[PDB]
Amino acid sequence: LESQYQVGPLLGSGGFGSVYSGIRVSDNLPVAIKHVEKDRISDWGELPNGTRVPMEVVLLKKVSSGFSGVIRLLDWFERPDSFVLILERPEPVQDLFDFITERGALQEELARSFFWQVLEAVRHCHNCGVLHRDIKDENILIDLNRGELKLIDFGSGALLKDTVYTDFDGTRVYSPPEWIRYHRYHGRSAAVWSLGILLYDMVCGDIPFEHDEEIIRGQVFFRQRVSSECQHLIRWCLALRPSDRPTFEEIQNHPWMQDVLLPQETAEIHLHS
Ligand SMILES: CN1CCN(Cc2nc3c(oc4ccc(Br)cc43)c(=O)[nH]2)CC1
Repeated sequence: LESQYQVGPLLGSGGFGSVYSGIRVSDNLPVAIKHVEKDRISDWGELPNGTRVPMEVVLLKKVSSGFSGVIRLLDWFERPDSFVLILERPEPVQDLFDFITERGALQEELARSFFWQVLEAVRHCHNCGVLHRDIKDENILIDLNRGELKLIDFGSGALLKDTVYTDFDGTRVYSPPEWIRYHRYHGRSAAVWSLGILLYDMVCGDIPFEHDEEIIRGQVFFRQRVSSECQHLIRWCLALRPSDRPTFEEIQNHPWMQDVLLPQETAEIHLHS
């Protein structure tokens, strides 16, 4: 039971449920305690043994490793109307949405470091057979001391497959035009569209499209000064036709992506950590 955890302040809540800061009583390890309401669970899965759990738990177990770029599931509990996930908690930490709110558009060197790290975290998820489906600033945490990003929140995710998805419940303004128009997308190229909306958001300080019509037209306007190489990569990730978008390898070989900072260097220069 959760006499093993001291519950601290609420960190956030939403369609999925609520999350609290917590501390594991035995060793004082910082954790986050996420309560997932059953009736809001968009997908269920089951365990190697074969217990009926949120898909989110299946996905988190598939990606669990010593790789710090994806959040680690430490433990979980079932309750009558909810599950309770116990997750790693970096400290001090700030999500990327709040970081951008506070700091505005990010210098390119900082955006390059963060974007590279996110691409390494997403490639790990895909190599583990997991499609995240809600990559966006609020689902990325920054371990401020170490300059390391972590992808969180597999609540909209699915097992990765090579055929079409026809369901989607992640964030609409990050979803690609083929979802908006046809309600169908493939995993990797929809991931890459969202990576293009994320990199825009980092270098311009806001997302590029609010309305369905803007998504489907796909015309990108730069509202801040951004280098032509960065603009070229963003407009490549946001190719209207799915098969026109780059693969991960093509993104990480892009001229804009070269000479990325190490995370510690990133913390020292940009995060004062
Ligand atoms: C769109 N998503 C829905 C869930 N929402 C809450 C959430 N927070 C955390 C989650 O993992 C964490 C690990 C450490 C810390 Br600190 C916070 C979290 C998570 O899965 N959801 C983030 C935004």
